[PDB]
Amino acid sequence: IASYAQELKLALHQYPNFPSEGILFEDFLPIFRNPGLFQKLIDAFKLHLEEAFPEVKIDYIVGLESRGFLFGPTLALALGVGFVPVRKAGKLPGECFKATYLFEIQKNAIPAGSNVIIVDDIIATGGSAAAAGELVEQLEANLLEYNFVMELDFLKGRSKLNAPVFTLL
Amino acid sequence: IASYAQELKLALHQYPNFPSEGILFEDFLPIFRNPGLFQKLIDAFKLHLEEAFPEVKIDYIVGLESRGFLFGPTLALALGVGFVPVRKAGKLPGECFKATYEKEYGSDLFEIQKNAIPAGSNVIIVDDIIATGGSAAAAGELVEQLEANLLEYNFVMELDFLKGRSKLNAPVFTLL
Ligand SMILES: O=P(O)(O)OC[C@H]1N[C@H](COP(=O)(O)O)[C@@H](O)[C@H]1O
Ligand SMILES: O=P(O)(O)OC[C@H]1N[C@H](COP(=O)(O)O)[C@@H](O)[C@H]1O
Ligand SMILES: Nc1ncnc2[nH]cnc12
Repeated sequence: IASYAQELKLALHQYPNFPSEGILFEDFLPIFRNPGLFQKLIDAFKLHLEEAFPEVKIDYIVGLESRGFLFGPTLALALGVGFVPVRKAGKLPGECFKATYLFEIQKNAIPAGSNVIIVDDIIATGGSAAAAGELVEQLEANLLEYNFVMELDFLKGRSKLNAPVFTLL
Repeated sequence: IASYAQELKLALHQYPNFPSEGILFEDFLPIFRNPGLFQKLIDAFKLHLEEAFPEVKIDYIVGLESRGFLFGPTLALALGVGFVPVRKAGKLPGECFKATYEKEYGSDLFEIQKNAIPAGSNVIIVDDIIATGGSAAAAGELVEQLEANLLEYNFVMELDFLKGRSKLNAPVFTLL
C-alpha cells in the first residue's frame, strides 16, 4: 500500500489555476494511461479492503459520477462484486432515490441489508460523498467505508460524513 | 461472442419515455451489478478485438464521458493498454484539443488532453450507445487532432434507425 502510493503520487500531474485562479488541481488521469500504474491503484484499494474488512463480504462498490467511474467498476470486478453508479439528477432511468448537496441512485439496484463501499477520486467539501451516503441509507444498505484516491485536508470534507474514510494518497 | 451477447441482451432493462416522450431508453447498468455479466461484457470486447486486430498493437482505449467510463478503463486494463478519457468542455486540466457536436437545442463540446496520446498511436474509441453519432464523431475529430490512428469504434448498443454510423469515418463494431 505504501510503496504503491509513492509511485502513484509521482504519476499525479499538478495544474495551477484550474478550474479557476488560485486552485491547485491534482490530475490522476496519467495513472490510467499506464496499465502498470492502473493495476497498482486497483491492487492498493483491494489490499486496503482485505485489511480493513477481512471477514465482511462487500456486496457492491458505489461510484460517484464522473471520475469515480474511472476506477470503481474496475475495483468491483477485481473484488468479484457488483458496481452501482450514483449519478447527477435526471441521468438515471426508472424509479430513483434523490439526495441534495442533486444526486440519484436506482431503487432496484441494491437490496436492503447490502454492505457497500462508496468510491470517488477526491473529497473536497464532502458534499457529494455525503449525498451518496444519504442515497445508500434510503436503500436501507450498510455503508462500510468511503474510499478516495486523494483528500484536501484543509477543506475538512470528512466532517460532513458519518461513516469511516480511507484516502490512498 | 454470440452466446455472451444473448445473456447480456437479456440483462438490459427497457424504460419507455425516458428522458422524454417517445424515446425508448436501453439501460445497460444491470450488467455492472453482476460481476459474472460484467466479465462477459469485457471478455466479449476483448475477443472481438483479438479477432479484428490479431497483429496490430492497440496503444489506447479512448472512452467517452460518462457511460464509456463504466467499461472502457476495465477493457483497457484487461488488454494491457492505456486508457484516456474524452470529456465534456472545461473538465480536463492543461492544454486540450476541442471538437464541437450538435444536440437537440444546442451545440456542446468535447475535449482531450494534448499530452495523453502520442502521434502515431493506434486507438479504439468506446462508448455505451451510438444514437445520432454526434458524440462519437466529435471523439474521432479529437483523435485526428492528436495525429493518432482510429482503428475502430466499439459500442455496446446501436440505434439502427438513427443511422449514427453514417457520421463516422472509421469502422464500427456493436456488441449487441
Ligand atoms: O466535475 P464535477 O462538477 O462533477 O465535480 C467532480 C468533483 N466533485 C467531487 C468532490 O467535491 P466535493 O463534493 O466538494 O467533495 C468529486 O465527485 C469530484 O470528482
Ligand atoms: O450524457 P449525455 O446527455 O450527453 O448523453 C449520453 C448518451 N448519448 C450518447 C449517444 O448519443 P449520440 O451522440 O446522439 O450518438 C452516448 O454517449 C450516451 O451515453
Ligand atoms: N435510446 C437511448 N437509450 C440510451 N441512451 C441513449 N442515447 C441516445 N439515445 C439513447
